Amino acid sequence: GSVSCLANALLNLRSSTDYNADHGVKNSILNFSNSKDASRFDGSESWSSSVLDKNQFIVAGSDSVKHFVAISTQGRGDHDQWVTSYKLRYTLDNVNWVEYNNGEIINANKDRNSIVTINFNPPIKARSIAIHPQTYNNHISLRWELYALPVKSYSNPSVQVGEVSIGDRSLNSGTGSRTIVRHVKFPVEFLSVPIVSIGCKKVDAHTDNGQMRWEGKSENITTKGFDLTFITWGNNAVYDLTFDYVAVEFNN
Amino acid sequence: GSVSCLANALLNLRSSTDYNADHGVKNSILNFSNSKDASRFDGSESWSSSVLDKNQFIVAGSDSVKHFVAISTQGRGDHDQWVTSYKLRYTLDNVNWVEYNNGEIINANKDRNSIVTINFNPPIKARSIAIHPQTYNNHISLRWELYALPVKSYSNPSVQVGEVSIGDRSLNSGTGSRTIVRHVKFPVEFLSVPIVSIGCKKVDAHTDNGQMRWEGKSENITTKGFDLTFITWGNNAVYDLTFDYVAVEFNN
Amino acid sequence: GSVSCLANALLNLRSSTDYNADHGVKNSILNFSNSKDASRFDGSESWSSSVLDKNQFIVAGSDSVKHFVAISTQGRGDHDQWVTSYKLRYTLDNVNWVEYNNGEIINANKDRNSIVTINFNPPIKARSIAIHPQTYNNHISLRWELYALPVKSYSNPSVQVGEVSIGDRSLNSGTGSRTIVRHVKFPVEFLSVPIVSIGCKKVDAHTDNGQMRWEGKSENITTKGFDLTFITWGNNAVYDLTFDYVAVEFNN
Ligand SMILES: CC(=O)N[C@@H]1[C@@H](O)[C@@H](O)[C@@H](CO)O[C@@H]1O
Ligand SMILES: CC(=O)N[C@@H]1[C@@H](O)[C@@H](O)[C@@H](CO)O[C@@H]1O
Ligand SMILES: CC(=O)N[C@@H]1[C@@H](O)[C@@H](O)[C@@H](CO)O[C@@H]1O
Ligand SMILES: [Ca+2]
Ligand SMILES: [Ca+2]
Ligand SMILES: [Ca+2]
Ligand SMILES: [Cl-]
Ligand SMILES: [Cl-]
Repeated sequence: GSVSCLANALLNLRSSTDYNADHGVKNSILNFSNSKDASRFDGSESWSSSVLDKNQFIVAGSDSVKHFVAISTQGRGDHDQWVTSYKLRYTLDNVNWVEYNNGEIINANKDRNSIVTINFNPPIKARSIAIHPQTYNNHISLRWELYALPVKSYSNPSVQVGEVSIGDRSLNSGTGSRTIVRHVKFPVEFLSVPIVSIGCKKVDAHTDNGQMRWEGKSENITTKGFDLTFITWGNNAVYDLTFDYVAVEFNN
Repeated sequence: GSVSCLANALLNLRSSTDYNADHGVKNSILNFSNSKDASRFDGSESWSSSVLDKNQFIVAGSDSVKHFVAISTQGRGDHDQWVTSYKLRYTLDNVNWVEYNNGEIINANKDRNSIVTINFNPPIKARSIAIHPQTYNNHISLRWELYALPVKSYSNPSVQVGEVSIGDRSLNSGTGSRTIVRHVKFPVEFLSVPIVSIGCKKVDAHTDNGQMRWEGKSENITTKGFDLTFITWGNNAVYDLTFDYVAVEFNN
Repeated sequence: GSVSCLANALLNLRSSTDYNADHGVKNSILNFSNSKDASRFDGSESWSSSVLDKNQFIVAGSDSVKHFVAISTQGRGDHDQWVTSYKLRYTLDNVNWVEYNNGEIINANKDRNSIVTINFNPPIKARSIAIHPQTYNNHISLRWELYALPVKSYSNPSVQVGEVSIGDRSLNSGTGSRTIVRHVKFPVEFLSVPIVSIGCKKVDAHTDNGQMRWEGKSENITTKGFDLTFITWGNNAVYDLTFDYVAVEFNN
C-alpha cells in the first residue's frame, strides 16, 4: 500500500544535464530494461549526466502535496556505472528548499542492479524533491523510484452551497408532528451523489407551554438536488426557519 | 466539450521501451507530423517500442481524478508500422490496477493515418491509464489521444473558517427591528471574493410573549472579510448569539 | 516569492516539432547549460523546432489552476539562434483557448544569453499556456521560465462530515451550568489535526422564565475524532440538540 510514483507516471522529471537524449530521465525508472541487442543502441538503462561533478541532480515534481515514505536507487543496467552516495533536497511551497536530515550524505549503490532503499520516518511532505549525486563509480548514472502514501478518500472534494427557508406559514399552526418539504436544486448537477450538511441561521417560532421544538434535515439527495424537510411537533407554531446548506461530493 | 489531454500537456507519459529517444512518447500525439525532409531524420511520427512482444505499453498519468470518455489511436505517419489491436488497464488509487472490460482486446489500426476511436460508456474514472499493444504491423508504433470531461466549476475549492458572536448586550433590549454588525477578517486574504456559509451554535435569548426571533446573515463579503449582521425584531431581548462560518473560494 | 515552474518540475511540456530529441523541450529551461566539450554533442542549450514557420510552439500544462505573473525567454546557449518575437495563448478549461492581450506580438530576444522578461498585470489564470514564436534569428530556438504565485495555505483542503445529538435526557433537568460530552469518531483518521465547524439543526428545549439557553462546541480535536460538548445554564431543561459538523484538514 505505497504508490510507485514514476511507474504510475505521477511526477514530471528534470535533470541538470544528460549525456544525451538517449541517456535522459525517461530511462531512469527502477528496473528499467530495454533490448539486449548489442548491435543497435536503444538508450542507456539509466539517466546519465553529461557533466561529472557534485552539482548534478534530477528534480521530480507535481502540484499535489505528497507524503514520500521511501526512495530506492539502482545503478545502470547495461554498463558499469552507478552512484555511490547522494544528498536529498525538497520543497513544500516551490520557493523554499530544505536539505533532508541536515544534508545527510546517503550511502547508495555498489553495482549495476542491487536496489538500495531508504525509508523516511516521518514521511517527507513535499511538492518537489531532488536527488543530488555526490560520488560515483565511472559515471553519474542511476535508476530510481519514489514511494508515496496513496491519496485519502476524503481529499479534493467538490462543494456547492445555498440557503433554504419555509418562506410561508405552512408550519405556523396545528397539533402533533407536522412537516413540509422544500426541494432544492443545486446550481450545477454533480457527477455523483453528494452529502448535504445543514445549519440554522433563522428562527421565528412560538414555544408550546415554554417548550421549543424545531428540526431540519436533508433527504432524498441526488446529483441534481435534495429535499430540506422542516419539522415541528407538539403544538409549536413555527412562523419561519432558514438553513445554509453545504453539499460535498467526494472521490470525483 | 471534451478535453484533449495530450494536446493540453495534462498527462505525464511513460513507455516500457523506446526504439530510441527519436521514437519516444514525446512523438506520440494524434496527428503528430514533422519535417518531410528525407535527408535529415527528426524523429518518428509515433512512439515506437524497442522490444517487440506483447508486454509493451505507454502509461499516462497525473494526480487528478479524470473521467476518460474516449481514446483515439493512429499508426505511424512516416513509415508502414501500426498497432492492430490492444488492451487497456487503469487505476484510480495508483495501487490497484484494473483491466478494461475484462481484458477486452480492442480492434485498432490498419494503416498509417486513419483514426480509430473507442468511446467509454460509463467514463473510465482513473488517475493513470495504460495502452497495451497486443498485435502490430511491422512494429509497435502508434499515435494517440485521450479525451476527458472538463473540470467542473465547483471542484478544488479553497476554504477558511472561524466563529463570530455578538459578545455584548447590543441586542438585549428595545423594540422593533434591531441589528448589529460584527466585521470579520479572514486569517488570510483570498484571491477572489468567496461565499460565506453560516450556522448557529449558541442561543442566549428571551422570548417575546412566547415568540422566539433571531437571524444571522453574512453580507459585504470581500477578499479580506465580511460582515455578520445579527438581527432581532418584535420585542425580543437577545443576550448573545454565536455562529461558525465557512468561507469558500471557487475556480482559483 | 514567485514560483519558477520549470525549475520545480511543475508543468508537462509539449512542442509542435523538435529538430531531434537532442533539441527537445527537456533542454529548454532558462539558463540551461551542459558540457562545453566541442568533440561530443550532448544536446542543444535550447528547445529547437524542426519546421521553420510561424506555426511552432511549446505548450506547458498541468491540472492545477495557475496564476502566471511573468515569463522570461532567452536564445540558445551554444549557437547563434534565438526567437525575436512571439505570441502567447492560454486556456483555463482546456477546451477554449484565449489569445493573450488580443494577440499581442511580444518583442523578445536579440542574442544567445540576455534574458527578456514580460510581467502579467493582472496574472494570467490558466491550466495550460503556449509560447508561439513569430520571428527568429537563424532558427526557432529558445530557453524560458514561467513564474506563478505560490499555492495558498488554504487550498485543496480535505473534508469529513457527520452529525451528533445528545440522544438522551442528560441535560433535561437541574440547575446552573450543566454540560455533557459526545465523543465523535471520524469515519477515516486524518494525517494531521483538522478544524471542526458545527451548526445546529434541531432544538427540543424548555425556556427558563422565557430565557432560552443552549450552546455547542467542538473540543479535544485529534486526527481520529473530537468531542461535541453540549451546554446549558440557568435553569433550562434541554430535551435534545443536534449538530451537523464539518471537519476540515489543511495543507496535506
Ligand atoms: C412525541 C412528543 O411530542 N415528544 C415531546 C418531546 O420531544 C419533548 O419536547 C417533551 C418536552 O416535555 O414533550 C414531549 O414528550
Ligand atoms: C414585522 C413583525 O414583527 N413580524 C412578526 C413575525 O415575524 C412573527 O414573529 C409573528 C409571530 O406572531 O409576529 C409578527 O407578525
Ligand atoms: C451566569 C448566567 O446564568 N448568566 C445568564 C445570562 O447568560 C443570560 O441568560 C441572562 C438573561 O437574563 O441571565 C443570566 O444572567
Ligand atoms: Ca539496450
Ligand atoms: Ca520527418
Ligand atoms: Ca554541449
Ligand atoms: Cl417561552
Ligand atoms: Cl432557538
